[PDB]
Amino acid sequence: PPTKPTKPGDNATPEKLAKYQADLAKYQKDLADY
Repeated sequence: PPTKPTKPGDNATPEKLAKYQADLAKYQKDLADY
């Protein structure tokens, strides 16, 4: 099972949240593959 993003997705800068969104995007992809 894909590793769930440990990065802050609640309280973080918009830029850093975007990075979280990119990771979460990867997670969704790998999750779908799972």
